Amino acid sequence: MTKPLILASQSPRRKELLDLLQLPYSIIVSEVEEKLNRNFSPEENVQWLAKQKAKAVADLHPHAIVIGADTMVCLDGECLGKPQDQEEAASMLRRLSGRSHSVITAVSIQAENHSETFYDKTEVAFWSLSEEEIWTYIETKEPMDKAGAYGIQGRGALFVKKIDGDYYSVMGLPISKTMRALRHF
Amino acid sequence: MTKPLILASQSPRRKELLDLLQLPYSIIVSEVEEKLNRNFSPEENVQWLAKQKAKAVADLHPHAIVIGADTMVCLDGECLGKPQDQEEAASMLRRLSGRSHSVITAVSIQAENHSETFYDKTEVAFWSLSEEEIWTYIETKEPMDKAGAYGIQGRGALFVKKIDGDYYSVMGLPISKTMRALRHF
Ligand SMILES: O=c1ccn([C@H]2C[C@H](O)[C@@H](COP(=O)(O)OP(=O)(O)OP(=O)(O)O)O2)c(=O)[nH]1
Ligand SMILES: O=c1ccn([C@H]2C[C@H](O)[C@@H](COP(=O)(O)OP(=O)(O)OP(=O)(O)O)O2)c(=O)[nH]1
Ligand SMILES: O=c1ccn([C@H]2C[C@H](O)[C@@H](COP(=O)(O)OP(=O)(O)OP(=O)(O)O)O2)c(=O)[nH]1
Ligand SMILES: O=c1ccn([C@H]2C[C@H](O)[C@@H](COP(=O)(O)OP(=O)(O)OP(=O)(O)O)O2)c(=O)[nH]1
Ligand code: NA
Repeated sequence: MTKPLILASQSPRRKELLDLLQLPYSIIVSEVEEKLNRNFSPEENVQWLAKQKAKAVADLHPHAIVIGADTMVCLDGECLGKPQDQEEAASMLRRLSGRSHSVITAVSIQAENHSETFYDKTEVAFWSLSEEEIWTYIETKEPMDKAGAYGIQGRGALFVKKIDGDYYSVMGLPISKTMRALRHF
Repeated sequence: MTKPLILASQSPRRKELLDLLQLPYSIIVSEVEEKLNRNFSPEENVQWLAKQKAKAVADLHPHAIVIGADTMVCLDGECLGKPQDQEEAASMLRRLSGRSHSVITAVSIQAENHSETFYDKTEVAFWSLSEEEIWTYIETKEPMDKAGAYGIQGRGALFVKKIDGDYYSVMGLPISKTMRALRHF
């Protein structure tokens, strides 16, 4: 009951989840360079990014706790970001089809006397998909807003065959863990 | 648990306190430059140093959980370091004397899937300290390697009227806060 909570994120999904906690908080973001260094692992980066996002806002609210977060879709070491065009979206899906990939979401929490950052990994298995299925879904323009060219919610759910890990993390924020780190505040 | 635990400290006090966890671990020799930037605050720099010690060892042993810590004796936003082996210890002992000062200790825990830094702050109040008392405390090398020119342990124990925080943090390691944090590693 001493410090205000801030969610450094404009992702509706991250908002939907954090409300679960039932904790009054504001939404405040400050753009930061999403530069990703090649000679660095995805886990390193996803963690570095979520760190940057939270700090840029925490530097503006020293006496606040700020939650940064970031998700990556990776398979075979490579990680697919958001599609630049409806066509790269189709390519990304063609790659995820009928197999598994990793979804890495890193969460960073900053305060002046305490800081915590960690990542959560989940394996996602896709049914084999078809052009019709791929383009129809692309129509919705959903894949266009996410990394990996797909959301696990909505029409995307039909591609996921199963996961091993945390559903909410694949959505952008692992609430169970996030809620548990906050308890140290 | 699947990661080995490592203490990146040369400190015999941090070792005795860590043993209280009855958890197997090993001790590694860290080499880092205690160069602290004057632009930053005490609470910041200390966290930063703990964070550097740990990161140095985690860098070599990426599969492990690394603990690093650092303690400071600050009086009025001014912090007293280690005497270059002169009247340094004596003079500052005349500063603390008959008043309170802050002992700030920061603990950093590194791992490739989770990192955590925080700091404990304890208020220390002394009785008025005399000349005969300080120097007699000096001979025994004791007040010349522990920042502040005193050790709450040993002879310095007599200089202390009371503390307000965690005695173990003053020794250099808030073991109770450290353990809790580890339940999440
Ligand atoms: O191409 C971009 C554009 C923005 N951002 C970052 C900057 C800022 O930290 C945040 C703003 O929200 P945005 O919707 O752009 O990104 P997100 O990753 O979808 O969600 P979040 O709000 O958590 O960043 O995203 C990037 O990393 N890359
Ligand atoms: O352009 C850069 C600079 C640094 N890094 C990474 C590697 C470097 O080792 C780390 C710096 O520390 P980080 O920001 O990961 O965490 P921190 O130690 O908690 O930050 P601070 O130095 O603000 O305490 O960030 C990058 O990816 N890109
Ligand atoms: O002027 C200096 C130079 C170095 N150091 C630090 C960083 C260096 O790595 C370490 C070497 O001695 P030691 O490790 O014994 O220091 P400590 O402060 O007792 O604890 P730790 O072992 O956790 O570093 O001390 C200082 O505190 N002051
Ligand atoms: O060389 C130094 C000396 C001290 N500090 C302290 C003060 C600072 O507030 C804190 C956190 O690091 P910083 O403020 O540099 O943030 P960053 O630029 O995000 O760090 P990084 O370069 O690791 O990404 O560590 C440094 O960072 N760098
Ligand atoms: Na924690």
